[PDB]
Amino acid sequence: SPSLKIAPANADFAFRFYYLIASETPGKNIFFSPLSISAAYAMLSLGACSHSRSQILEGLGFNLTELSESDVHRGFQHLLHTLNLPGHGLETRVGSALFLSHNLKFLAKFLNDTMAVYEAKLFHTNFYDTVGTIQLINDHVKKETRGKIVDLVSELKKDVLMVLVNYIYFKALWEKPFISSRTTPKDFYVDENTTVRVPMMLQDQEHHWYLHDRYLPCSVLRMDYKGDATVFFILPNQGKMREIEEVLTPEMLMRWNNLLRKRNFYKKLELHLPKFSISGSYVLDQILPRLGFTDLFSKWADLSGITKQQKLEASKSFHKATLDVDEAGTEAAQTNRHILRFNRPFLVVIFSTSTQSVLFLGKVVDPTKP
Ligand SMILES: *[C@@H]1O[C@H](CO[C@H]2O[C@@H](C)[C@@H](O)[C@@H](O)[C@@H]2O)[C@@H](O[C@@H]2O[C@H](CO)[C@@H](O[C@@H]3O[C@H](CO)[C@@H](O)[C@H](O)[C@@H]3O)[C@H](O)[C@H]2NC(C)=O)[C@H](O)[C@H]1NC(C)=O
Ligand SMILES: *[C@@H]1O[C@H](CO[C@H]2O[C@@H](C)[C@@H](O)[C@@H](O)[C@@H]2O)[C@@H](O[C@@H]2O[C@H](CO)[C@@H](O[C@@H]3O[C@H](CO)[C@@H](O)[C@H](O)[C@@H]3O)[C@H](O)[C@H]2NC(C)=O)[C@H](O)[C@H]1NC(C)=O
Repeated sequence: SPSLKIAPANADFAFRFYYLIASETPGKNIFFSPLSISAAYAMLSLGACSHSRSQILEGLGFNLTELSESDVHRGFQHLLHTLNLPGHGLETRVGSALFLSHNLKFLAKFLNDTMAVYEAKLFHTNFYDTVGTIQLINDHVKKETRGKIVDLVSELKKDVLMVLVNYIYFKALWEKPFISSRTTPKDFYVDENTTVRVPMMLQDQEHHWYLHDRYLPCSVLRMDYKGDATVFFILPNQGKMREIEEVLTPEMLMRWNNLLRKRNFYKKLELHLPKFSISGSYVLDQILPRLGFTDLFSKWADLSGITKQQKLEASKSFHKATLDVDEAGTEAAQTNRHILRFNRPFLVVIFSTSTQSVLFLGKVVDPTKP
């Protein structure tokens, strides 16, 4: 398979991006889509030339002696094609867009290659009209995510001459949904200092795929969507968040996935899981240098495949993604001796089974925060 060749690299980047955001901002909500970030910078590398192209692909976790550049783009084409398939009420549409300054011509080679493989959306704007470009960029991302991601870019300089945005429209239905009449406000303990009131869903009729980890200090719940998608909710033991984050590798995800396919762990459960929405918005041009993209955001960057007329330094890149846990899914005679209350911080890993890739990755510290 082409898409199976790029999956190890993309998984590596996901948890590398997580560990950085978790380290630099410890007590805060995290939520992003490694795949939309990977796909967009893989798309952007079609415009980079010689050395600066290698640094992008190597930053994304690819081994350029193992894989060719052709293997990466064919990998992403077969990955995106699989995720765009009709689905069982399941939508995972990865997308990206570049807004280049007017008075800079896109090269035809770039326009063709980006659109033919990644279906990227390329635009001209006048960055001196700062209120205009922000309106133009945000409405495009709003239109493409169908309202779900709004106000992506809050501010921009006038010297800026290119902005990259990446997003993912996500709609999914639970295999086993919750009944909304049984959902009531209950306590959520963010830490030993403070407590918050959140709507808490309840389900004690179904069996679930869940385990209590022998080796690590956490419980892992696996809740399927309808279609080829799944959510891993990892609930660490009290005070042991950063201990689980310390070991949150791609090898660890595949351990929990393989363990939760065994019928041994398919047992009855009184599940209490909150009904909430969090968002994570990330200024990628400031974050990605620390993951080994220092060349792309500098004077020595070579993006002459995008345009020859000017040097393309001082370029911004933004990404936003929202987690929606609802009774249905994302949109708005049973006795249990086993329970799981998600009433303190937990990790979230939305995982595509058809493409073996992490669609979303994040942490829920306070579910109420606007
Ligand atoms: C990045 O990739 C390279 C290349 O990996 C692939 O190369 C293609 C062509 C194909 O052969 C495929 O099967 C390979 O996976 C990795 O480089 C290789 O590293 C291993 C060490 O783990 C080397 O094997 C060793 O060979 C020496 C004798 O030369 C022995 O002493 C050892 O016992 C062992 O067998 C191998 O020579 C390297 N291959 C090449 C083509 O140079 C590289 O490890 C990988 N980076 C990673 C995983 O971080
Ligand atoms: C617009 O781009 C598409 C896809 O571009 C990707 O594929 C190549 C070019 C590579 O550089 C990669 O990095 C790009 O992202 C082009 O579609 C491809 O067209 C070629 C031939 O026109 C096909 O490859 C092979 O061509 C040789 C002869 O040169 C034949 O012997 C082979 O049988 C085979 O046809 C390839 O299948 C196409 N790829 C896809 C994904 O459809 C397209 O040509 C380009 N258009 C323009 C005007 O530049």
